[PDB]
Amino acid sequence: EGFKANLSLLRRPGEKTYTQRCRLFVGNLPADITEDEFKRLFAKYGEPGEVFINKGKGFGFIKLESRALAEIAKAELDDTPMRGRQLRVRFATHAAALSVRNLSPYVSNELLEEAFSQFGPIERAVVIVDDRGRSTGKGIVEFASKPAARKAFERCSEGVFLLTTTPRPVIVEPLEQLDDEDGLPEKLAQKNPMYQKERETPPRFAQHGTFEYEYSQRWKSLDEMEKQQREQVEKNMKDAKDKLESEMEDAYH
Amino acid sequence: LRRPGEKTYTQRCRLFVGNLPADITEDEFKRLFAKYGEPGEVFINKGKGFGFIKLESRALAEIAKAELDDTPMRGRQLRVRFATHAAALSVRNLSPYVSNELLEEAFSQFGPIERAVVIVDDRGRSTGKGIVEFASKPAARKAFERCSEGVFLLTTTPRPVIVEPLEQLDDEDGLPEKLAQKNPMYQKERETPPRFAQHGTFEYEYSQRWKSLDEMEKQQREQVEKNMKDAKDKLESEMEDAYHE
Repeated sequence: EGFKANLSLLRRPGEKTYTQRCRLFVGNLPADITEDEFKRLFAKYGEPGEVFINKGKGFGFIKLESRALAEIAKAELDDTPMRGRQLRVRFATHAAALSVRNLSPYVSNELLEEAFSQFGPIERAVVIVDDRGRSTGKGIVEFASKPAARKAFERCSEGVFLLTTTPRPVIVEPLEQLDDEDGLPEKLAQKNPMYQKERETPPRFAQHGTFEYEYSQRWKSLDEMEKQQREQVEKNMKDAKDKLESEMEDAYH
Repeated sequence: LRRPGEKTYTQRCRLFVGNLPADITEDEFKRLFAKYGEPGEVFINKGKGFGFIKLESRALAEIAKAELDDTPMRGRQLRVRFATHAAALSVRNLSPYVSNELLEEAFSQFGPIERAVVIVDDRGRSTGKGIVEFASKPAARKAFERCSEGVFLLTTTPRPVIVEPLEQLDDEDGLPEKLAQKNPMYQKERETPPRFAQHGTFEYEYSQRWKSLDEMEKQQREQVEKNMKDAKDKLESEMEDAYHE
């Protein structure tokens, strides 16, 4: 296909096609929606991948070839009319992603992928970096399937998985996925009859002498104590970890 | 393409463009983006081979980034990214009844606001955390300084907002192998390949005990949070009593 080859230019070097990162959620679909009509909606974005539709609930999923194509489709189709309803197009939440931590600063995206590839087919692996491009010691591993993610999670929790020379065991947890795009809209927050009551008092600075001020100041102080205490735990445990290493070196000569 | 209630030409509409040829002109840079409507502020550093461009809406900037990134431009592949936001703040201790709109209306006190969002979980419930993006750095700084010094409240319930600079992290480019410094630490770290440590070895025994200490640390941190949640609760009733009249 001519069209397909033209759109294939949007795949990035080393990018795997039709991954979960290429998957779009489409909401507010008509009740009479067919799989062909849904695909016709995405016709301009090349050859479609797996399609899922929940006709009665008015939503579906579609995988496109590359992340770029899915970014274009989302931006072009979101909030467009479809028989009396504005479509809601979002990137689908990843179903098989894991958070990895305790990474050595010398673990790259490629080493992380190559390492986790033993648990099953891998879509992507990324080391989360800061503004200067330095490793945060945290990363994300996205698998093709949920069993492969469970295998990685179960084996890394049970066993000792090491990526570099330094014996730093990778700590593996399911990825906490949060929404900072739609968030908590007022039209939705309004539903609780209590939103009306809390909004009776407008945003403000509390004044010295009031209940609001004394309570809030003491709350901040408790919050500061909480951070100190958390930092102290961290320190105490850093010392315990060091004492462990020293004692381990002596015993294992 | 503009979304309902979306402000135009914000920092969320700003794109970074790297790997530009040395002989690039402001007009050629704009022509590169001509498809994406009327351009906003343009900045170019000709000698360093990069620029910034603001487009009308986030949708337009998303299309431009996706269409122009990794395309050839006289010997090099362009690198198109969303510009890091320079006036964004993390807000916490939010009441579960604070919406994106209330958060924006509240912070609009400190200066012009681009966007404010409450971060929700998979179940659409407030995490008690949010993001506020200002038009300018002085406004973000004002919001940051005032909310640290004073007690800023958004609802009837006296919950002070805690305001911090937004830690901005990269999970798109990450740490590529090609750009890792092959210094001595790298050299030492890369000698041993990825593996599972085996029972009886130093690596295993140490790593297992380290995991155990790490589990204890995590439990202890959770316990601090619980203890302080209890202190915060006793505080609420004490204050309600003290201020009864």
